[PDB]
Amino acid sequence: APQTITELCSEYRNTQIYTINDKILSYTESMAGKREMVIITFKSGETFQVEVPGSQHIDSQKKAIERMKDTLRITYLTETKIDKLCVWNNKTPNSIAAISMKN
Amino acid sequence: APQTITELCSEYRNTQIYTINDKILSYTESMAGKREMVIITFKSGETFQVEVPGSQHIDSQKKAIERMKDTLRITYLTETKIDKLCVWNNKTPNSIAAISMKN
Amino acid sequence: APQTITELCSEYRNTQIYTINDKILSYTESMAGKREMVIITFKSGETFQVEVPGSQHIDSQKKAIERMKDTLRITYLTETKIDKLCVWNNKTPNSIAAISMKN
Amino acid sequence: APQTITELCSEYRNTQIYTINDKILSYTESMAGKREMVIITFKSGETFQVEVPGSQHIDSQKKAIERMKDTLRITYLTETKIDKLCVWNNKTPNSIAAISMKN
Amino acid sequence: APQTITELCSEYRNTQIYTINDKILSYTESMAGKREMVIITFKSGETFQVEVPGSQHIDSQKKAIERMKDTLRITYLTETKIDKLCVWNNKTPNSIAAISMKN
Ligand SMILES: Nc1ccc(O[C@H]2O[C@H](CO)[C@H](O)[C@H](O)[C@H]2O)cc1
Ligand SMILES: Nc1ccc(O[C@H]2O[C@H](CO)[C@H](O)[C@H](O)[C@H]2O)cc1
Ligand SMILES: Nc1ccc(O[C@H]2O[C@H](CO)[C@H](O)[C@H](O)[C@H]2O)cc1
Ligand SMILES: Nc1ccc(O[C@H]2O[C@H](CO)[C@H](O)[C@H](O)[C@H]2O)cc1
Ligand SMILES: Nc1ccc(O[C@H]2O[C@H](CO)[C@H](O)[C@H](O)[C@H]2O)cc1
Repeated sequence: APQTITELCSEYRNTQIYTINDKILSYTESMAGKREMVIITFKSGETFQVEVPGSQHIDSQKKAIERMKDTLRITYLTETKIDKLCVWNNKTPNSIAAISMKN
Repeated sequence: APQTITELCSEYRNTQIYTINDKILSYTESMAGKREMVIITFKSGETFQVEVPGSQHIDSQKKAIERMKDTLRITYLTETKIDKLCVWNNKTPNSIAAISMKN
Repeated sequence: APQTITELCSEYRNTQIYTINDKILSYTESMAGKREMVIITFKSGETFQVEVPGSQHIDSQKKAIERMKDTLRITYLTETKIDKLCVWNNKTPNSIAAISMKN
Repeated sequence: APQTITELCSEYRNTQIYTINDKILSYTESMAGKREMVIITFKSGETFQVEVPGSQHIDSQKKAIERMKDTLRITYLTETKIDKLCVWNNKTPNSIAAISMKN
Repeated sequence: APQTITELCSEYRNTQIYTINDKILSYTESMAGKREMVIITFKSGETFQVEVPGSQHIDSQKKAIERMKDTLRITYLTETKIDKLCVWNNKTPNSIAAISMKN
């Protein structure tokens, strides 16, 4: 299995690593129909989303998707610094695939 | 996908943005039958609810409804400031569709 | 939909409001068969429970019962002050229907 | 229903109350097959477990088992003082049936 | 049932104990398809993973795998020191079977 987020990210096309090194500036969560998602922004001006579960997600990703949103909420509330985000760049906002945090 | 809560809110009928910019004043949670819900209030005098799951909700919203309630509880307990709320105004109290929080 | 704990409590047959205005003194949790419940007490001596799921409960209450127990634990662990509790008074300990907290 | 952990514990066979009055010394969690459990210890030299789910458990206990493990973890991480433990003494280490915390 | 992580670790093949006595240096979480996992690192330079659920896991481990990931996130966020890890050494990075922490 991959040993670092970069290793993991390099396994998928249409992805790139954003080296955030910062806490989340804003957290947005929606339970509106067809828009059950989370959006986060940073002081850098970058915006990212955890996508609404859909056709392109495999079954195994369902729990992971819910975990990622849990992670973003607690990271926001605790002001925990995010190191890097591996994101798909074929979506707007860019779509979160993986996250890493360094202490 | 929407980039902000304002963009997200604009996609729906009967919704509107309430700029809160304040922490929750009161949190109420009910496990009484047909009233399995959460009610939040602000010192401005505005009251909002996360609705009891009903037939208007689609399947993808079920986990989202539970998430929103989780978020309100931790937001209240931590005295975290809420920036905006996108709410359905055809319900009383106004029904929460989405929330945004900024540091 | 109800806008306060008193309003939802008043919808009921055999309930009453308890003004607590205090943090929880003790928290008890059981995973023993047929006694899967939570019991909390206050310095006043008053004792309450979140009942074991049973035939008197409608299906939509199942998830809410688990949420209420989650709330009581984090409320206890954070020493958060409870405002009021709506309880069904035909059970001992008095059975929690709803909880409210303000700060 | 029972008013206290001691009253609840007495409703069962092969159980007894351990007065701990102390925070958890160590926490051990396993996801190894057939050993999916939690083990805790105290400065007193006592060791306890939340058993691996099995035939001895009834359906209503499944979520309760998961809840107890959640409680032990958060109790350990917050250095929360445990009052009493109701344990089954026909298992080694003794098996947790209920827990109480007082502040 | 085993009384310590050492006793537990010894019941499986291809495992070994890693004495850590340190907080997690980095935490990585992925929701990418086929890579739904968590990777943790320590200042020692060691790297461990919670494997993607697969054919090597039995039913009972599914909830345990998700719990382990929950434990790693909260342990990382709280800078809690990890005492030891029981890992399967037939995977790269070494795969977490159990974890222990002492206060
Ligand atoms: N095998 C494979 C092929 C495509 C792929 O990406 C697609 O799915 C992702 C969600 O899983 C993102 O939505 C991304 O934007 C989509 O383009 C991921 C894996
Ligand atoms: N397609 C579609 C489906 C539902 C809908 O709104 C209804 O459901 C909302 C929750 O989903 C709110 O309860 C709102 O008050 C209702 O009016 C609008 C459009
Ligand atoms: N119409 C109606 C519905 C429920 C009701 O309360 C019953 O259910 C409660 C939990 O839902 C408590 O268990 C209470 O002790 C029971 O008496 C009373 C009237
Ligand atoms: N009806 C009933 C049946 C068994 C019982 O105890 C058994 O199950 C417990 C788990 O629930 C503990 O594992 C205990 O060690 C076992 O002896 C209690 C009540
Ligand atoms: N009975 C039995 C047989 C094999 C076994 O190990 C395999 O599964 C583990 C997770 O369950 C790890 O993935 C390990 O690396 C695999 O080798 C565990 C138990």
